[PDB]
Amino acid sequence: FAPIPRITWEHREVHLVQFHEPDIYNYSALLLSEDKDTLYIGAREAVFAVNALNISEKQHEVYWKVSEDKKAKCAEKGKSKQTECLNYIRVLQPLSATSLYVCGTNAFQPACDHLNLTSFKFLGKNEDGKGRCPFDPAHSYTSVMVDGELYSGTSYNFLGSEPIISRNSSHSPLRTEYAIPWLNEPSFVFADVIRKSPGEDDRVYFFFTEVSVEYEFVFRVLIPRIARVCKGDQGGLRTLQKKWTSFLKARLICSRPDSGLVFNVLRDVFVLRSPGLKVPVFYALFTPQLNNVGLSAVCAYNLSTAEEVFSHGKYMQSTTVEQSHTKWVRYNGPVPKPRPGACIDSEARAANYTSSLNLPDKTLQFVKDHPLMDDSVTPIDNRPRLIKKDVNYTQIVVDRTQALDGTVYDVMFVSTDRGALHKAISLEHAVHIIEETQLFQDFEPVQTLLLSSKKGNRFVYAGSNSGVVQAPLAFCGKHGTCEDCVLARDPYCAWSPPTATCVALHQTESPSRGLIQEMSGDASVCPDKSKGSYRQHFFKHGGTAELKCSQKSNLARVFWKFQNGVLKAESPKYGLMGRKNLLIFNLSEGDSGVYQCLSEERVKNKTVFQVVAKHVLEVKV
Amino acid sequence: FAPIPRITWEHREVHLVQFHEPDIYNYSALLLSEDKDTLYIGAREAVFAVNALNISEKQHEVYWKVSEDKKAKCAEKGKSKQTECLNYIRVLQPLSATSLYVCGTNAFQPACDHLNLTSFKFLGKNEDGKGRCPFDPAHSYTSVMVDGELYSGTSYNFLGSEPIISRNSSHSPLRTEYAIPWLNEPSFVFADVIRKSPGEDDRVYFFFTEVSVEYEFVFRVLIPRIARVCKGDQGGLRTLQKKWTSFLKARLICSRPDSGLVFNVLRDVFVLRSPGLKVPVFYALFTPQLNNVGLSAVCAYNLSTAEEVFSHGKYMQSTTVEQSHTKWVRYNGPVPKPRPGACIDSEARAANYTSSLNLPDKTLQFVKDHPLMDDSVTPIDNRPRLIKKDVNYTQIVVDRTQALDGTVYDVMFVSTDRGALHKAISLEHAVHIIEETQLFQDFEPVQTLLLSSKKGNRFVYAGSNSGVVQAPLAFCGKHGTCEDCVLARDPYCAWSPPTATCVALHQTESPSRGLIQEMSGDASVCPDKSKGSYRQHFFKHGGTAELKCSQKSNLARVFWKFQNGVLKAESPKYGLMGRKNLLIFNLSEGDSGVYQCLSEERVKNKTVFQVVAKHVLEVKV
Repeated sequence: FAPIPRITWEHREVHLVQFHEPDIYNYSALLLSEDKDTLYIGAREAVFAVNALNISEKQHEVYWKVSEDKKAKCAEKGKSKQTECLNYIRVLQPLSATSLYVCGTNAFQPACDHLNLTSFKFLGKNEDGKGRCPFDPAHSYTSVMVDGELYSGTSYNFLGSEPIISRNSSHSPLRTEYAIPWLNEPSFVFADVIRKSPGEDDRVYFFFTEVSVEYEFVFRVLIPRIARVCKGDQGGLRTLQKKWTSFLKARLICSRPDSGLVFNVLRDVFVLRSPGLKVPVFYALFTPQLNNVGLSAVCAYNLSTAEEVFSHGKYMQSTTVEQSHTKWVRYNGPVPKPRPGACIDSEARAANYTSSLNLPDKTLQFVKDHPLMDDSVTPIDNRPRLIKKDVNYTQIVVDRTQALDGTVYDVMFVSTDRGALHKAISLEHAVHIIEETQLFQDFEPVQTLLLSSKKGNRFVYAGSNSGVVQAPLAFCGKHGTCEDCVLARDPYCAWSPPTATCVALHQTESPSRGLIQEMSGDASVCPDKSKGSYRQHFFKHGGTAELKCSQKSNLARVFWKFQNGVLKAESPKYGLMGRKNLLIFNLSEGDSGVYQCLSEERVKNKTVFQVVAKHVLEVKV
Repeated sequence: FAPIPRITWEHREVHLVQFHEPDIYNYSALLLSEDKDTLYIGAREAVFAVNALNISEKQHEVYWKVSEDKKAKCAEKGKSKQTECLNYIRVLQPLSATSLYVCGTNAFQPACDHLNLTSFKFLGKNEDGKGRCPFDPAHSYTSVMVDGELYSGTSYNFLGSEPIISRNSSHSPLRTEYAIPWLNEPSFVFADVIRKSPGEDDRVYFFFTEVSVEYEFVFRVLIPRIARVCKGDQGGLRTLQKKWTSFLKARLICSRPDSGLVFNVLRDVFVLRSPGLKVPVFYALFTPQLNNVGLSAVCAYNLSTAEEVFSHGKYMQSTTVEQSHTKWVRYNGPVPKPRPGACIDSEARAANYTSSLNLPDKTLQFVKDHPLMDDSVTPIDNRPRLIKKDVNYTQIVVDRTQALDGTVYDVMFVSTDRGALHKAISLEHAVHIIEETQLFQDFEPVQTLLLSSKKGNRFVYAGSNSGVVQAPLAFCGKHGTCEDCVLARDPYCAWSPPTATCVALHQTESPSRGLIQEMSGDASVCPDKSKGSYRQHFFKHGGTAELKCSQKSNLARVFWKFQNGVLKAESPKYGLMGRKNLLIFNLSEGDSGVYQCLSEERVKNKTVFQVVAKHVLEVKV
């Protein structure tokens, strides 16, 4: 299991910009403008536009509240008139340069509109949102705007049942079959397009947790799924009419068998796209369904691993489906030539199959009956990237950054259900949790996370029920000396001797080749050896002394030394107010002397020692 | 989840009698004399007889070490000569008033002998213990002597690859089939007889955890089982020759579906009989196989619940789905003439079947292929009696006692893998862990737990690798005041006004109707509440004094009061020395007076206060 965060920043010690609007709650949707200078925030009954560099600066705001009349009809349906019968923004996507596509629960009457960015006024289309936005604010949903087409995953009705993954377009509107083999009580998590290159079609991936049809246990077992459809899908001609002919799904496994750890509940997914790396990586956040005392895990998957399963793996087959009971097993028979679930490609095309509409019924009937793959999509290295006890993580974003020495790091930012944010990097041999910051002082769970993209200073935006918080990717300035800046082992921070400050790389002006940084934690490379704080004390004989000492690291052991020896602070001679401060009770002349508060922190190969504080004590009389 | 132990007794504050022999280890088998007040202990290479009233007092001792010859012959087999190639006693059972049946691993060469109690010397019978005793001291095992016949559950061979439950009698020795459907890599936990009326046969029940064949998951899932055979079984004539004809098993479930908690690994079972109980109760201890960060649970089962399943439940059926892959489903077909797996009772006698040897082959073939029941044996109330976090419980014994007001409590004594004992009860829809005692100072896991049968002063004996410990059912004498005594909410303890002491309700000569006990924890009625701890303080001016405050409640919030009003141990004038003690810095004079230390505790719906310490100090000017 990962260690505890090395440093804990109280909301206080650090600078965090916050945004919220009196009497407006549930800031669950965030979207950066195309120019990246503005951040759009979808909340309950409102949408705001704020400076992406300082979200406390509100630029625009618009409301879309439910009429008292409509709120009346909604309460009649037996819903909370003060919580449920409101318009919770659920879709907030880019439509064009001048507008956004916005959908809200509209008091259990899903509706969509266009937000004119120029006037920042809703156009008032009030389109039906059934199928693209849920009815209930508690229901799960996901969606992704792909070439002007909204691909959605959510519940089709008021009860939250009738799960549906559909693309509603003017031309080819497709959807999933209302059948357990396709979707079995799924909880939607994420959806994104994997296009890149190339005549290769683009695929839209959907991620969710659903009840497994292939696993049996004491009670219903949940299982995470990675699924995808082809953007160019057109539905079948006689079969799968107006339904996907490319829908395939597979298990997404995050576990540690030797430990009997199984994280079968998917919480979030992030697609890491790197200009320098040819294949995107899916970072996924899981929690266990069984005996969850508070465990969380992060697994990373190579897209090519997922692609090989859908393109070359075996399908599962429902052998016997009735009272003898439906059993799902590996299908060993022959597979229809145009591979079921495949996107129309060179071969398919080089055989007259130009669109899904002319695919053979054999191929179409097969896919309609075998949407589940037999193989599991496994993580990179076949193990989780991070497993953490005593924390319920809710979201994850990953930033690829280069340390001073060129080494590239995939820094994971994961929030918690208590409003905090952990920053971690895998440091080959273990996971290093650089720090944790309390984003929300009310301890509201973090519901959504978003990395800033503008060229320049980088930030993370976190949304919760009480507001949005903007945080920098690092607090380098918080480290007052080279040893500390170096011991943080934070790829974003380096020491700048000329300025005598721990600086944030890439964006900094400091001595490029003169900056210091050691991802090994070997502060021995620093120029000076800070000797901590120095202070003289003059106390009244008999009285009691209290010597202050404290440091930021949670992984360092601090102790006192006096006259070349380690002080044993117990009683009634000593105290220890704050498990750091030394207390000396019967102040007699024997207590006169030099007291040192040292710290020992085991880093990579070597352990580092530091003088935190030095006190010269003189008891008078 | 249950709370933490309310009171914590150090190994030294309470008095525990201990027994151990120099150089003798692994005290895993305990047996109480049928008549005499003697406790027989089987360790590695030895068997002792000690005073059950004071186990540290040895009465007899006989040894059975393996010669250096076989020691090497065994070490020649790839086993460790100084630890594995020794004679671990595994069976210690009563044979007759003057004899004990004893079996030991005997350097990977199971052997059984008689122990003449009179002379307390072995008869050198050297019977082959293959099947009745394991080869490896690390292999699971269990057994019970029934009418002079040993029913054993363990491994049949050197490697422990072949599991077996058998009765190797002189006339009708029976064993289980060496087949997956019967036993699938089981780990044996417990075995006991359930005597039956008038005519009905006695059943011998077996408890073990095995790899489930009916469940399919990410990886192999374990499942606890309760199984039984009929004592009168004689095997089949032309089918199941020399094999049980009454072997049936079923899943033993301990879970709380509401929070996704499932404890599928069985650790121990205890049968609660008590004269005021027409039907025994099975208390079982479980831990989870999945995501186990240290979770334990106790579930109680009604014997009649299991009987219903075995006599009226549907069987499961193996189905060779596809090819080479078998799945287990519920069987709905017709069930053979006399019920497969039933004992020879009335319906069979009435059909002229007087022995398993007369059962129709159709019935015998069915039971051979259908040993698994389709229904689960579920706990009383369908939920655990206790679920505890951060603890790994190893053994359990239960004592049914009656409080002073007549209320009956099933007190659960559960040991931990760190050598401690917890005493817990079900109190007003919640679990109350009365206390925790460190039985073994070496923190050795408690391997076996035994509860002595009511005979005035009762005890619990715990055996570990390092020795055997004896503890009373309560430490009533450790509660100094009536308030302490009542607050403990221990059904064994009551306050004796006449003697001004907390006494064991059932061993005191103090008039019972005068005794004070309130399981609600309300100590209002207690006499002389001006507790006890009272201190006088002569303190110099400008000095610094620590005011000691002691209370045993791990659940209490203690605070201080000053001249009527509740003080705030807040700097710069105060400071509590690590939760408890109040320090008064710079002994001024307005600081002179009486200091009260109150302990606040929630005892039901009520919040109560107890003056834990009274301090009267005057700083001399």
